[PDB]
Amino acid sequence: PLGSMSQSNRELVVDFLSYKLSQKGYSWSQMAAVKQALREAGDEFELRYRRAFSDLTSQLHITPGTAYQSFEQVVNELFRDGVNWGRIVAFFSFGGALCVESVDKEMQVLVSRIAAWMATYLNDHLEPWIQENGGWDTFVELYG
Amino acid sequence: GPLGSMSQSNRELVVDFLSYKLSQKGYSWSQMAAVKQALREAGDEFELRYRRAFSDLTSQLHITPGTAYQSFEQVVNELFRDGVNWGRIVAFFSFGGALCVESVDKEMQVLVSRIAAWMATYLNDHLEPWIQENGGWDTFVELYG
Ligand SMILES: O=C(Nc1nc2ccccc2s1)c1cccc2c1CN(c1nc(C(=O)O)c(CCCOc3ccc(-n4ncc5cncnc54)cc3)s1)CC2
Ligand SMILES: O=C(Nc1nc2ccccc2s1)c1cccc2c1CN(c1nc(C(=O)O)c(CCCOc3ccc(-n4ncc5cncnc54)cc3)s1)CC2
Repeated sequence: PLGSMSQSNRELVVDFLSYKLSQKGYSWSQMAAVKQALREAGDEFELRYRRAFSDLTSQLHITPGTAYQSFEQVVNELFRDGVNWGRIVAFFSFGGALCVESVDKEMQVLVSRIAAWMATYLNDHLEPWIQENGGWDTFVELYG
Repeated sequence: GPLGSMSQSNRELVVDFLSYKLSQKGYSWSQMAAVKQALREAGDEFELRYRRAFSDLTSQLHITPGTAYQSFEQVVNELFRDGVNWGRIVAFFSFGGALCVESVDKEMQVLVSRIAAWMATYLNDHLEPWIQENGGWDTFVELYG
């Protein structure tokens, strides 16, 4: 495709510059700052806290037959006692784990399905809370 | 804002987060996944051990809000005056990174977007032909990854 080099060079430059900015405590953009805080929070969640909780991947046991309804019910369990930032981090980590598991099990088509599930769940179930509780900028202040 | 206004941002978070988690397990959301990581690591190594040996290109550019691509190109050409190799391309990226940091330091944050565009332009005009004849970025990854 004619515009394929534009997209990949942009991607490369922005990634490198965003990385160098972050190393000095700066951000390419406010969205870059949220992405970075969420990446790091996911890492911290996985390193220290995932172990404490019921394994959501065991509750979903994802297969090529799994639809959003099943994902939603399992994620509803995560937020059964309410939403907070930590549980939102767990939600992202869960989606990440599902994608890795899928590729591991040679079900790569599920990665696109899972991404679509996450966006829909964010939209339908989490955006009201995120907005009511100070938005992603507040997450960055707390978890960055 | 009205419900629905956060959709695009939240979608970006999903794509970024999943790409990150996949990359940690050696999988690639994007085709550029290996290249990005290799370039990050190379930039770090250049800055830690090799930058010190060379003429400071940020001093040669002394970037201001009035700086235009021409001045940037003149300074980067100095880097490649004696030819292109991968190490000097890493130095080019490191130089762009340092310019962005300096711009933010000096409250000229507007230059960051400008620098990114300059780097794309320089890459396209001067380096991309060399990169393609020297095995492409895939070859960079095997050499510097
Ligand atoms: O999570 C669950 N199950 C998972 N199964 C998998 C499987 C695969 C992958 C992921 C998961 S998650 C689960 C399942 C069923 C029910 C419930 C859960 C999770 N609940 C949780 N409550 C809380 C809570 O504080 O109230 C959770 C958050 C724990 C704390 O976190 C973090 C803490 C700190 C950070 N930080 N970083 C950077 C940083 C900087 N400063 C300060 N804190 C920081 C990040 C995460 S989480 C309760 C309900
Ligand atoms: O660079 C210059 N000036 C800078 N000023 C700033 C200011 C701010 C920020 C950045 C810079 S850079 C400069 C200025 C004027 C003229 C010239 C230069 C730079 N020249 C250079 N020649 C060479 C060369 O080997 O031939 C350069 C590369 C040096 C070595 O590298 C690396 C070496 C190793 C790695 N690696 N990692 C990981 C890794 C894994 N495997 C193998 N190598 C690896 C990365 C970079 S670089 C010569 C001309």
